[PDB]
Amino acid sequence: VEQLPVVFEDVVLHQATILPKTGTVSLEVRLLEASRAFEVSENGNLVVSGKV
Amino acid sequence: SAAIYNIDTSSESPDHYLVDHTLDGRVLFPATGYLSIVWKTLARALGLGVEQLPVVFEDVVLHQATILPKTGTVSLEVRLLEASRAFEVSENGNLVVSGKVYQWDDPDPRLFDHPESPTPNPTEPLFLAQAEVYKELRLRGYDYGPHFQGILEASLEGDSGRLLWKDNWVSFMDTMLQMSILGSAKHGLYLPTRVTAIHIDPATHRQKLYTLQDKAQVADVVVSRWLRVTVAGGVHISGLHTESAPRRQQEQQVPILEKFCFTPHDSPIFLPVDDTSFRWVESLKGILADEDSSRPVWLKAINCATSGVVGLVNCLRREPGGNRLRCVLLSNLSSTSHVPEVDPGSAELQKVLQGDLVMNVYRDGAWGAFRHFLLEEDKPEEPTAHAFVSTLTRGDLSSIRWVCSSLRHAQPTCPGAQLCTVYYASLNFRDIMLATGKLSPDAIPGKWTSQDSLLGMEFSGRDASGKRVMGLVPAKGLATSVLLSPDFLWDVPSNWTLEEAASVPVVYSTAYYALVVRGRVRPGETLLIHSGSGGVGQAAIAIALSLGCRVFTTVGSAEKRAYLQARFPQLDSTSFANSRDTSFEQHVLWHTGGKGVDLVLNSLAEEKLQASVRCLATHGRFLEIGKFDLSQNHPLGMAIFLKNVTFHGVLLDAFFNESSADWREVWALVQAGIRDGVVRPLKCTVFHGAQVEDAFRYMAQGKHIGKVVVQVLAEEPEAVLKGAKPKLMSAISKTFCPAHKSYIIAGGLGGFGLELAQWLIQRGVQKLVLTSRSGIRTGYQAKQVRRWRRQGVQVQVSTSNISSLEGARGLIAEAAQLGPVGGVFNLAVVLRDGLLENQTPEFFQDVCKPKYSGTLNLDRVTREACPELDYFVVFSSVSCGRGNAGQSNYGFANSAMERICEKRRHEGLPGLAVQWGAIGDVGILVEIVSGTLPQRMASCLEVLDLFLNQPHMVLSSFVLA
Amino acid sequence: LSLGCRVFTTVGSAEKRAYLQARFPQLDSTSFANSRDTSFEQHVLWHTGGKGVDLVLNSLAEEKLQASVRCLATHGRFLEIGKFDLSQNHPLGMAIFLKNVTFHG
Ligand SMILES: NC(=O)C1=CN([C@@H]2O[C@H](COP(=O)(O)OP(=O)(O)OC[C@H]3O[C@@H](n4cnc5c(N)ncnc54)[C@H](OP(=O)(O)O)[C@@H]3O)[C@@H](O)[C@H]2O)C=CC1
Ligand SMILES: NC(=O)C1=CN([C@@H]2O[C@H](COP(=O)(O)OP(=O)(O)OC[C@H]3O[C@@H](n4cnc5c(N)ncnc54)[C@H](OP(=O)(O)O)[C@@H]3O)[C@@H](O)[C@H]2O)C=CC1
Ligand SMILES: NC(=O)C1=CN([C@@H]2O[C@H](COP(=O)(O)OP(=O)(O)OC[C@H]3O[C@@H](n4cnc5c(N)ncnc54)[C@H](OP(=O)(O)O)[C@@H]3O)[C@@H](O)[C@H]2O)C=CC1
Repeated sequence: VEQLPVVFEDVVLHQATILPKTGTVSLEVRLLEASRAFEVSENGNLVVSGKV
Repeated sequence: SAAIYNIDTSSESPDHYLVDHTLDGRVLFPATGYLSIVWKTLARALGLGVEQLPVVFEDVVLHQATILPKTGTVSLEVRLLEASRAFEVSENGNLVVSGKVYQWDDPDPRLFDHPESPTPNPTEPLFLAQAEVYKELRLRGYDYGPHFQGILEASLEGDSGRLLWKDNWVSFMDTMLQMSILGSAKHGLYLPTRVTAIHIDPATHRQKLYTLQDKAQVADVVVSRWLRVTVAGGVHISGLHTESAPRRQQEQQVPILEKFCFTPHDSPIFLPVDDTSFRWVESLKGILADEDSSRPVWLKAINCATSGVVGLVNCLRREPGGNRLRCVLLSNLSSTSHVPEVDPGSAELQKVLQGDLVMNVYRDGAWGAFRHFLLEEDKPEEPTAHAFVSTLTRGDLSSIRWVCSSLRHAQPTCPGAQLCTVYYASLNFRDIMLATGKLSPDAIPGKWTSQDSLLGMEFSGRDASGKRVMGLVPAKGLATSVLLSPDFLWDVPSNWTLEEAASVPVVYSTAYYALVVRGRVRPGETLLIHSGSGGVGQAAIAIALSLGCRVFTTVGSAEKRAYLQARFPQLDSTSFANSRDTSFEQHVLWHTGGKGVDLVLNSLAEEKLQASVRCLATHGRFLEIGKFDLSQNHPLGMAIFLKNVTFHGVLLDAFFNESSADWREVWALVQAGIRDGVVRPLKCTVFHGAQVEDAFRYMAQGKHIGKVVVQVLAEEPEAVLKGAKPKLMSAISKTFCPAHKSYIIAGGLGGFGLELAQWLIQRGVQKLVLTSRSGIRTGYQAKQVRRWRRQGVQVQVSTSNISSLEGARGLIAEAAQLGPVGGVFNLAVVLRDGLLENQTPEFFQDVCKPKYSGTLNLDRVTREACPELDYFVVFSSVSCGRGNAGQSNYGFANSAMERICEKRRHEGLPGLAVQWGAIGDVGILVEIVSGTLPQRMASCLEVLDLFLNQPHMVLSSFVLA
Repeated sequence: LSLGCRVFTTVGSAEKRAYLQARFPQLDSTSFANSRDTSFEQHVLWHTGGKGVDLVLNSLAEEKLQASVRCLATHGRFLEIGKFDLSQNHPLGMAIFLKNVTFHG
């Protein structure tokens, strides 16, 4: 991470993830490198979209 | 995650059918192939089968075409973002297809209900068969194989038909796209690039399928261009967008073009072929019966000089026994009546026999033969006053030449149209893109022919009355003369020069339309102009400063900054930003107090566009005059419209389609700006008309400031010249036909007949008389004829047989009823093949009725009552030139036709015999031959255009292997 | 109707259709489509001969907004009256502007 300068573009936050007091929230990050895009989902629900 | 698909086109591979999806000599992966591959990936993700997964694609974008090599495999990676419902097909890390794919949760069968046609089909009995449909598609450039030949029947309009279902979704939806593009007026290789929506419901697709008597499952397809949908079975393709992919110049069709010209140098059996009843053929068979005494066979024709036994001998040599029989012609082809007329009963025959030549022809005292020579590669250049600049090969500035215009062969005179001599023509950005190939000619609005050159959008010169004018034209502005409506002309003021005025129309009309008509710019409004040093940029600067508007201009260099400072002293140092970077946005937002700019005249692309969107203030107006982001359907965040922002797509070209009062408003604005001094001509870099190529590349390099102008004609010192005629210049000859003349094509309802008729229509023919024995039978013929009639062409389908003299007279009279006969084309043919052994004189008579007797009658009637005839063309075969097995009669008829044409040309009347080889995509050989591939029809038409402007009597075109 | 214009009104009920017809007799049966689905698009594209409408007064959102955009003719004016798609920064395909279309927020 510290060796990789990065650019995010058109980042959209579709919903807010509430971190529970106990337990764990699973976040799925999927990269479309050719599209230069990314997606962050909680339980198959779109949370964050944009390009990276 | 990433589902890999190794597309292999080998015979054993399950995807071998993709070899049959060929688009201009290349095997392309279909867009519907991507649809099916994404469908498979989504079914795998959901753990379903494709047949059980109703799916919806949305905003499908094809970013590149995948090349499937003959040897090897191509890996396509499909990645799904299920949360965002998106997909991504990539090849070797390069994005290929993008869009949204998702399971159709509630499949509605009513979606796959065929929309009602806008009008009922009258020609229900006459439809386009499968062979006709795919011959037309192959003409357009789609070399589809049997696997993708799924259209069995289609209507003439192309709005309905039936698609054959081979349990293959790729082929089915590809034929759906083929049906969609079948009724497309645009010509060329159109490939899909975007689809708005694609709903596939296999559940109702199975129900929609029905089986014919052939026991093959078919589905009714309806293409509604009004609703922009295509519905077939359980597939609904809405919002399909196709762009014209340029055809690769690496075409193997490099035809061999030749000239057929006269070149001076046991017991004999004499065969006289001068008989018109062909009763000697059986006697010739008797000559083939013997072996030893048949060696000196002398086949002599002494009565008719147009006997044409040359092709007979050439073909008979190929047949068995011809070489042993040594069949050699002794043809007395005397071109002029005052000829020696050598007697064959004298010592001349003895000398000919002693020579034992393969052929002997007597031409006005010369004992020679007929030989093929290589045709000169130099294009025929002629002195004309009407020529235009055209790129001979697309994308190559080196192949930029002046070619004869349609105005010299056809002079139009009608109200509302003016022919203006052009002294100066300004190169524009669109012209550079067209010449460099970055812009498709079909992208320009208007009815443009395939051979039409659209270079030039602006001109200055003198109208018919001699008044000094400057004009805005949709295309063809780079011509020595233009034909434009007077509504697109402005008088050049006395203080201006023609060179100075050549830069005003396009640039200032664009700026005025963007700012005043569209942007509605008010005085004192802060305003951003992209590429201010450019033409449209400079005009926008002038207009904005005329209103006292604060102007921020983006420029690409310090020299352009200095030029803009000197040209417009009202611009301070804070009015200039960089156009090659995004930093201009910050600059603007720093110098406007963060509010923004009221207007943004933007010609920049990609993020530089988006930054220009960010520069907008509240109630801002974004005038997009660029095209890259517009053509690519790039996304635009609509939150900018929360600033009360207006977004105008400013296209001036839309003024050439209607030319209503909306254009008159812009014309009045430009005239007022000229009168008020607001409109000031830009700096012009002038290149002489003799060298337009260097101007094109110089402006392509982009260092030019202002405008680049080609000086077609130097401006003589005067106000209104009475003459104002263009000067004569040497230009490449191009065949064009007057609109007031009628043209006859014998057998014009045939394949080559229809194609040549279409080519003539593209060359300015407005009166056509296609004669055929059987009339209109096939759906393709009816479609072509009705399309030409709707185009405004007077096409007459006659049944007059040129074989009979009375029939030819009636045909010529019917043509003269439309207008004076300017050209007669003899393509009528009947074929009676077979070796000389199984040949009968009746077959010779039938084969010579359209070609031999038909050309006799055409020549006679044209000589009698066609004084103004320009073209007398007949289509012979290379079987005449060299010889074909089992086609002796065909060669004889072709040689007779060639003799007729040679005699006609020697006398002085027009005469042309074209020795065509195997003809591709159309004809008799399609419904490797003799070592020659079938020449594709586009190449055939190009070669015909070359031949029609040649002084040689007979020429041949054929492609070797 | 004061300007003598052809009008295509999208309503989501039959009672709304009847009320509009009674209120504006100049509207005909072909003047009404459905505002609860994309279908109105086709209706417009059928009754304009595939040309489209000159002006769109759009208060709908999402796929209905996209369908309304697809209803624009050449030199068409799209007047966004709604705010959901504006507030959400939904992407708008920048190819309708190739039809000399002006988008009004
Ligand atoms: N919508 C419409 O109807 C019309 C649109 N146009 C478009 O408007 C745009 C501007 O018009 P126009 O001023 O005549 O184009 P010009 O050639 O006159 O200049 C446009 C600017 O493009 C910049 N540029 C950057 N790189 C290049 C390059 N390699 N070659 C040429 N130019 C380059 C240059 O400015 P810089 O380097 O300073 O950035 C150039 O000044 C054109 O792209 C043109 O296609 C034109 C007429 C009508
Ligand atoms: N296609 C090829 O491969 C080659 C073609 N050519 C030349 O191309 C020309 C066109 O032939 P092709 O491409 O095969 O097109 P077609 O053979 O398909 O059409 C032939 C046309 O000839 C018409 N025809 C024949 N005789 C007469 C007549 N006496 N009066 C009116 N019409 C007649 C026929 O009319 P009907 O409809 O009544 O039958 C038929 O429509 C021919 O001159 C041929 O020599 C030369 C070499 C190769
Ligand atoms: N941007 C601006 O300047 C202004 C915008 N507006 C916008 O105009 C749009 C409509 O406003 P307006 O016409 O006055 O509202 P109305 O209450 O008069 O009706 C709005 C229409 O929207 C439909 N509709 C859909 N859902 C509902 C719902 N839950 N409740 C009521 N109606 C619904 C109805 O038509 P149908 O049911 O048949 O689909 C209804 O007729 C709004 O989005 C509003 O934001 C209003 C004023 C200013």
